[PDB]
Amino acid sequence: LQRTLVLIKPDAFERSLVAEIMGRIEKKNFKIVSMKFWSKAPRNLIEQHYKEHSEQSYFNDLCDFMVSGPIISIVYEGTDAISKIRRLQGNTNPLASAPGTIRGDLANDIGENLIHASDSEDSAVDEISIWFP
Amino acid sequence: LQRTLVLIKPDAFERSLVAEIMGRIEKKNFKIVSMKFWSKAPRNLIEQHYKEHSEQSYFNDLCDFMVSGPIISIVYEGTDAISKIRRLQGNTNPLASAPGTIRGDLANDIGENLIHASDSEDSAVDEISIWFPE
Amino acid sequence: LQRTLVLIKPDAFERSLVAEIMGRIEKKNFKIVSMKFWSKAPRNLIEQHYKEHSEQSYFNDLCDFMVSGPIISIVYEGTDAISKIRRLQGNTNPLASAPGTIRGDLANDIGENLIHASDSEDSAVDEISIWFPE
Amino acid sequence: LQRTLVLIKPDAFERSLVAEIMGRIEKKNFKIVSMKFWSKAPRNLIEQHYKEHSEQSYFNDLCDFMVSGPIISIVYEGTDAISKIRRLQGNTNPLASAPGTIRGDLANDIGENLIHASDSEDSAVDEISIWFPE
Amino acid sequence: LQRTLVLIKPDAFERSLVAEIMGRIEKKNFKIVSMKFWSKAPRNLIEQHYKEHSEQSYFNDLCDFMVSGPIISIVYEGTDAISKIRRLQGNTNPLASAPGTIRGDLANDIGENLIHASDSEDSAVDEISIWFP
Amino acid sequence: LQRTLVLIKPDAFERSLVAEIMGRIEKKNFKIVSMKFWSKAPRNLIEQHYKEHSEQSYFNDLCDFMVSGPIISIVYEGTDAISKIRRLQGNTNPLASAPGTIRGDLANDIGENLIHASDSEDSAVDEISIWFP
Ligand SMILES: Nc1nc2c(ncn2[C@H]2C[C@H](O)[C@@H](COP(=O)(O)OP(=O)(O)O)O2)c(=O)[nH]1
Ligand SMILES: Nc1nc2c(ncn2[C@H]2C[C@H](O)[C@@H](COP(=O)(O)OP(=O)(O)O)O2)c(=O)[nH]1
Ligand SMILES: Nc1nc2c(ncn2[C@H]2C[C@H](O)[C@@H](COP(=O)(O)OP(=O)(O)O)O2)c(=O)[nH]1
Ligand SMILES: Nc1nc2c(ncn2[C@H]2C[C@H](O)[C@@H](COP(=O)(O)OP(=O)(O)O)O2)c(=O)[nH]1
Ligand SMILES: Nc1nc2c(ncn2[C@H]2C[C@H](O)[C@@H](COP(=O)(O)OP(=O)(O)O)O2)c(=O)[nH]1
Ligand SMILES: Nc1nc2c(ncn2[C@H]2C[C@H](O)[C@@H](COP(=O)(O)OP(=O)(O)O)O2)c(=O)[nH]1
Ligand SMILES: [Mg+2]
Ligand SMILES: [Mg+2]
Ligand SMILES: [Mg+2]
Ligand SMILES: [Mg+2]
Ligand SMILES: [Mg+2]
Ligand SMILES: [Mg+2]
Repeated sequence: LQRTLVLIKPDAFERSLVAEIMGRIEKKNFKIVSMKFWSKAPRNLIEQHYKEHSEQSYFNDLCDFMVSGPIISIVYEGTDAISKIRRLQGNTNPLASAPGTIRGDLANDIGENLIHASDSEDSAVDEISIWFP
Repeated sequence: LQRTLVLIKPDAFERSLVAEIMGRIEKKNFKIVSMKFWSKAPRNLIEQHYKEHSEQSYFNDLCDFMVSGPIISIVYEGTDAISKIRRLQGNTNPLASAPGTIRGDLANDIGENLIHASDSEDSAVDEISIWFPE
Repeated sequence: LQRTLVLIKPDAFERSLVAEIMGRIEKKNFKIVSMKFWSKAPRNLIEQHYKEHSEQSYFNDLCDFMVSGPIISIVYEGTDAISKIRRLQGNTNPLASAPGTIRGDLANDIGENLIHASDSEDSAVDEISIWFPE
Repeated sequence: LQRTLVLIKPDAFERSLVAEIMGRIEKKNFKIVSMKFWSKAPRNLIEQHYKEHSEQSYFNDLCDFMVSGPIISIVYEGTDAISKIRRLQGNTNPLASAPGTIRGDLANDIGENLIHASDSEDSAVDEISIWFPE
Repeated sequence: LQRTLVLIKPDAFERSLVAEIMGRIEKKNFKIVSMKFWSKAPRNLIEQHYKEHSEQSYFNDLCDFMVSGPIISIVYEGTDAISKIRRLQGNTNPLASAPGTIRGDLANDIGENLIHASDSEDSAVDEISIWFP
Repeated sequence: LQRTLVLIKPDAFERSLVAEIMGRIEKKNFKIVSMKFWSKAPRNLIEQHYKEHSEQSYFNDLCDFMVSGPIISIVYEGTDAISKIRRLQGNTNPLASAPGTIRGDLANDIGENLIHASDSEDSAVDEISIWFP
């Protein structure tokens, strides 16, 4: 049993895909244990969330996008939730994400990619602490 | 432009219908203004929400059901959102709710009926204040 | 609590709509009590099922259609299942069946109308005995 | 057997609902006879299509909206296709369109209402001649 | 042209996924040629069905689960039905089943995995004989 | 940004899958820039479209199938549309097409395979010129 942190990104709101994305996770039998709606996430939480990318060329654009609309932060619980939801999510690169995955079916950009999911036990604990202190 | 209060009820969680219900409202182009997840809503909140039903025979059973699992409280915004979301919701009674509505397609019980939606401007203001006192 | 008899008709098989129809009933929380698949139902069974239509002009065409492909006979159980599944089914006439109903969304003919559902407690008992004599 | 003229309106493209709408008609077993994609329909065509509305206050806004993005014009064929597709379409007014209909499920505005469908045999002939003069 | 034996497992009934599963197979153009509903399958048919697993640690739990609710046994027919429906089914292990497969999208447990499908020509003939003697 | 040529094949019309197929592409955020409905495509356009296959054993059957019902020709536009829509399409061979792809989920024959999509920049330009001269 694990908990993982998911963000529904602003593009999902723009494209009316919030329920589509949450529903794929729900259908896999993962349970919501915490959830918050952000009309606009604070810049600082975004920058901490993506702190590992702070020196990357895309950092400012990434942060700007992430505050360009609402987000939902969700903690999901289930056996091996971290790796399983990562598999549902699909590759960051739209040249690679597989049909059947969230990004494979729905995302068409490396940045506007609909969903964040924690990538490891340690990052899940960190991200949960950021969004649900 | 109106705001209405929606509750996703514990049966929606039990039956894995949360996204199905939220998706129906989303597809109609209503926007989420506020949203809160409750692992278990306090009974007092439920009693306030349903204060008008306090003398009904089902009142205690209703409150028990509403604290039996999680709830999501959502404020939706849109033109005439109150009446429109009520029409999407469907009638309380499973003998009446129309196919095409949330309850008509998905609910089979008068109590376990998946979704609350404010029924008037007055009650919306009241219910939003209960679930989102801030 | 009631039991009703449903037939998935040969047009549902031809149009690959079997799961679509069954899924609508499943999503409403009705439970399967008995189910039988018929590669081709015996004409006598069809004539008994529709005995009340024996003097109608369409009777032979109706029987021909019903043996033209497979049928699934299902007994569903639930509170007020008979009237509820009738409302999900929709009116026989394509000029009347409502969007949101099975026939309203999917059927375009008065005869090739995808689904049978018992219309009363009396007929349910009768039809269940025809399809599930055991 | 009838033919009716359907327009998929620019809001359907903006909201990525083209296939959703076309799919509802397809699932009802109507057949496409002719179809044209317009990156932007000429304003004159729109004015002719809606000539009966020329004195209405919304006429210019309606024409502006109709040229604001792509349109697909489709001729559908089927028994009583005109009235049937009108029932699937749903009422113009978001306070009235029924859950289960295209507009009832998906449209939230009196103007941005996703779909046109001919309302009579006379208007179908007229509209088909506008969009498919050949 | 082949026939294969599918079981819709009790978890599909519990989670109201019977039509979802049958529909994926139907949409692939496979045809039902036989079908039976079991309110509760006889223990002995289950034990014969899974006879190869009789000495495995999970055997008793597997059999208990399989009689814990209804099942549907279905014979499907189509060109290369056996391998094709196996591909639709997805890996037994939820760490491996691919998004887009039945188990990949819907199952979250190695045991409660929604669907059985014959794995070979010989096992299909055997399983069909068990469920449709 | 690229344009690619898609054909919705006659089997999609027969099986009422036109919107299902177009919808998968629409949900991936590709935009229609040209589209024509053919009640019956001219034999010569089909033979030119598939000119590379003219000496293959299946050529006549392929062409006969392609004129056996309506088709829709569509030009889709988007970043890397050619490879992305090819990935959505899935392998020609039903023993290989992956669940989650159009063919993987819906097609059950090597010939009756629902959809054509250009396989390269050069073939896209050629096919667009055939269907939209
Ligand atoms: N424009 C651009 N954005 C990028 C690139 N790599 C990552 N990003 C953005 C989008 C990602 O969702 C986010 C975090 O990157 P990540 O942890 O490697 O990706 P992921 O866990 O969201 O799949 O940063 C990139 O190469 N280009
Ligand atoms: N068991 C039972 N419960 C009832 C009955 N009427 C109402 N309830 C419960 C379920 C309703 O969702 C809740 C509030 O009643 P309401 O305001 O008349 O209905 P609604 O706005 O949820 O459609 O009380 C009733 O007659 N029997
Ligand atoms: N061609 C034709 N067939 C008809 C007509 N009325 C009924 N039928 C056929 C189709 C019906 O499913 C079947 C039984 O008629 P019913 O009991 O009045 O309708 P229903 O309970 O299936 O809605 O007989 C009719 O008017 N014309
Ligand atoms: N803003 C506005 N637009 C309107 C109103 N009534 C009609 N329209 C626009 C939207 C309609 O799709 C179009 C044609 O009107 P119609 O023939 O009465 O409606 P309909 O056949 O599209 O349902 O004109 C109206 O009252 N207000
Ligand atoms: N708990 C548990 N159950 C298992 C394990 N391996 C197999 N099973 C159960 C679930 C399988 O559906 C069933 C038959 O095993 P199988 O033939 O290797 O799997 P499959 O053909 O259902 O994918 O036995 C296992 O390793 N642990
Ligand atoms: N019967 C048969 N038909 C074939 C075979 N290979 C190709 N075809 C037909 C179906 C294909 O959609 C069409 C073009 O072949 P292709 O370019 O290798 O396939 P694809 O780009 O449609 O996946 O020719 C084949 O091996 N057998
Ligand atoms: Mg990451
Ligand atoms: Mg109320
Ligand atoms: Mg009747
Ligand atoms: Mg009109
Ligand atoms: Mg096996
Ligand atoms: Mg090719």
